[PDB]
Amino acid sequence: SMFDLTGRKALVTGATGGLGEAIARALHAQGAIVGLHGTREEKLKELAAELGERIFVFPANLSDREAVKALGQKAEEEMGGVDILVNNAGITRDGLFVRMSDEDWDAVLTVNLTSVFNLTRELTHPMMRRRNGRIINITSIVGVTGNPGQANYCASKAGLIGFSKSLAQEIASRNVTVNCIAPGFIESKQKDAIMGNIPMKRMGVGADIAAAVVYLASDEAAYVTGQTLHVNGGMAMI
Amino acid sequence: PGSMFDLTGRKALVTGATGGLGEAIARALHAQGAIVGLHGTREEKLKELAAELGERIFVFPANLSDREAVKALGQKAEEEMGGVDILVNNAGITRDGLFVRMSDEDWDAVLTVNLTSVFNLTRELTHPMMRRRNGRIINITSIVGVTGNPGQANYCASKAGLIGFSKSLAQEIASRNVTVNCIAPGFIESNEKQKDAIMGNIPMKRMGVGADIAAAVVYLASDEAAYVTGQTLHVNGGMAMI
Amino acid sequence: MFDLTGRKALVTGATGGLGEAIARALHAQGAIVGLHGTREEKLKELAAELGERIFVFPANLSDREAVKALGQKAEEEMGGVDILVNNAGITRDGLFVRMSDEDWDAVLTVNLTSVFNLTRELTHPMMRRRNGRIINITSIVGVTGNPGQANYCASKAGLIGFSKSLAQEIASRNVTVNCIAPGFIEKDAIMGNIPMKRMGVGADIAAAVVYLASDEAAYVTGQTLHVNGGMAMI
Amino acid sequence: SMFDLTGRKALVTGATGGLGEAIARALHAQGAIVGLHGTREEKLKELAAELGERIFVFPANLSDREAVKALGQKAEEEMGGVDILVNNAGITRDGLFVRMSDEDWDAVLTVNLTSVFNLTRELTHPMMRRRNGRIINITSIVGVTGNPGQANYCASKAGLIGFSKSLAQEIASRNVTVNCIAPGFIEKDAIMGNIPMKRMGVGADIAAAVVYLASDEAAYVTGQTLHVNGGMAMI
Repeated sequence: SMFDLTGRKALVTGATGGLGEAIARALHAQGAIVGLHGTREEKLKELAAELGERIFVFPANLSDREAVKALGQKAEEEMGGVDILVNNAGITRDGLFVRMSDEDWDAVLTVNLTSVFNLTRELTHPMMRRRNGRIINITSIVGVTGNPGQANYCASKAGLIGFSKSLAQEIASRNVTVNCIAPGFIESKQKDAIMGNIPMKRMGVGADIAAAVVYLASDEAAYVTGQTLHVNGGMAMI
Repeated sequence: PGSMFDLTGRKALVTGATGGLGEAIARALHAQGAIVGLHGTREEKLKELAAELGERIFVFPANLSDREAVKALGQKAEEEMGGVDILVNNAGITRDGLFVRMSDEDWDAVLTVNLTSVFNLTRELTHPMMRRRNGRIINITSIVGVTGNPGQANYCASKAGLIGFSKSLAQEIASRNVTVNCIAPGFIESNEKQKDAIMGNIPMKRMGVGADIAAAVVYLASDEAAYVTGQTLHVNGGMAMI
Repeated sequence: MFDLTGRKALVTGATGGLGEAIARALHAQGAIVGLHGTREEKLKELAAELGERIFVFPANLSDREAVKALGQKAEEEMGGVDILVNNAGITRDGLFVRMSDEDWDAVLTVNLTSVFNLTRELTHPMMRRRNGRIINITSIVGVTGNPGQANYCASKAGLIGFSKSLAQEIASRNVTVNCIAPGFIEKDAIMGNIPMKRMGVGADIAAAVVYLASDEAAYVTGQTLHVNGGMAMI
Repeated sequence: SMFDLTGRKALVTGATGGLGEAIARALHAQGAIVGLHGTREEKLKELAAELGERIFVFPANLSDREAVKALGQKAEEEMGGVDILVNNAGITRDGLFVRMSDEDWDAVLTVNLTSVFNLTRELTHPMMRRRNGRIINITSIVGVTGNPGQANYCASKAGLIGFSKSLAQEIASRNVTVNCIAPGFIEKDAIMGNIPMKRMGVGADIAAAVVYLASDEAAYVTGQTLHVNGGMAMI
């Protein structure tokens, strides 16, 4: 069958979150062996139990650089080699830029970009040694449009794309692709305002993003690298 | 049915289905359980591909230069397949050469087939799709529509226009659960100085194959891609990164 | 800086809001400006006003032979066009499902094919002079898409694709080709999507044309300059 | 005259480097009062000497967070309000991603993005108060294209653009614009082969783009990325 991920090992960060969970479900549904990263092992273990077999659980605080490294090493070790890394864990520290503290900036950049750097660095050379890999970075519509109140988040998510393109160029000839998915507004006055800019006039759901992950993760998407797949109900058209 | 990216019973029309990409697209769509309308110009080669795949296939010869034939194509496909769910606008032509040497005919031919024939074919099938509250319009553009490419002023205009067309249309028909998206192939296997030089620009250091494009078509055609519209999916070995 | 003294500029749609503002800025920067339009009276008016360094070139841009005659006329009479501003554009707005062949055809013909032809008239001369500026006024909508404008969007998106291709061809000849994408130029529905919360004026686009036309933008080619109050951010 | 910057106060970071010098010279030629930032005072005083009038000199280590903040406060103070901030100073720590140290990554992200965030934060509220401002960020072609050996640099430069867009959205109604210039290759045959113009950019190519975005005439331009690259990438 097509887009079959049977036997592929996938690590999904922020897997307890709505998107992470959906992504983890789709990969699992496609035969993947899925490592669920989160901060709280209890919640991860529940997801693990609800999904069933072919699941690993890997708690780690992604703001802790040594724990990010240990996470990559542990997932790589216990899964017997990670083939698919889904960098999905992200944080926001929303707020107007002029009120934006160093910590709100630093926290978002550290988790959303630097932790991704480090986790990816743990797994990239292993994937190239195996001459097969998928790095799939969950960015946001907002990394390409901008969004007020999100100078930090936008910088990190845009940075994540730039990071991805560079890495893509570097490791492409070794059969590791690196791509981004840019969710629009996903179910997780204000709503109507956002909805007004969505041609489809519905929120996204985790499964919208999860299917794009499976697509990118698949053997069939081996010729796709350095790309940003916009899954956003037409909210921004690239 | 209900499995991931399943297209069982979905009716797809593929233009330029005898070509490299078109054939791969038709095969992948067919493999995914789709009923496939094979468009081409050489009715023979069409019937021959129809025979290889066997069942769930229609053959639809048409000259896409001929605006009335394009209109007939869409109507015939809409009728005989019992409604088209998936339109893959894949057929395209080139009339390459420097702009300073580029005749009115070279320009007109490329724009009419690559853009206008797409507008017309799409116009035939769009409302039917909207009435069905389900459709996929998948337009095969080119990396070159986004990058530019010397010797292809006409082709680049047509392929860039195709994208702008798709974005406008995606916006109009999104509330009707008809998506419209483009796939931008990079250089797809279809002298050693030329190939060497193109490959030097492809991070992956290999040519694409039809199946690379076909799989992107299956993805966008899928129910799972219901929240994707107005987008351009670059399948190019990293040759341009958007 | 950004001096265009003695540069010959041909501005299509020069009688309209943008075209007029463009012509004015170019003239203000020392350019000799060829004013294209269909309204001969409005052309004479602007010419009489700007005074010196003006040529007037009426042409129906739907008429292909007339487009070529325009390019030839401006090249011959201006003594070599240095700057072509393709600004003239039409809409035939309407939902795609009701969109006639003629509404599509007319928009693509004028917005894309007439640009193709005018540009072809002037390209080899510019290249022969190893100096030129082709500046194409596209639209935000060519990048974003817009409902009601499947034709216009296609033409303006296509205008950009054309420009990139041409830019790569002729860059070594010191002829640059660039697009400017105005946002909304003189509905609170529209301004709701514009961070700046005001409309663009012709002078906003005119200044962008002067920048791209300038010797100082000699290293800028194949690009799209978005002048849209933040309405879309590329 | 058009694109006049007379009486505009500009702060240019990395003003002693290739681009920075060219930018500061173009701003000065257009009548701007230019604050020259750099790491070494000797270099800065040299540039200031030759430019003569309407110059300030602000040395600062941009990798030092408190120096960055002090820089912004000092410039805003001594210049009587900064109208134009040109974030131009950036560093590289190039190398294979598999060999990329935390230090190589951190250093580039801190200088190229975080120091920009802090410098910009120092000057944004003032500009917004005045209802006038230009934040002009020097990114790189490579922030849009990617480039091997620069995972860190490309992340920083792409992130710079995303930052700029978000900020542009936030402060646009206060008529403070924020834009990026993406220089291509500024003054090997492999590189040149991908440049349609078949020449390197010079500092002036970038400075002129800075003058344009800084101008009142570019008041309707925000959240944008102006690519100045001889056609090397066409967006």
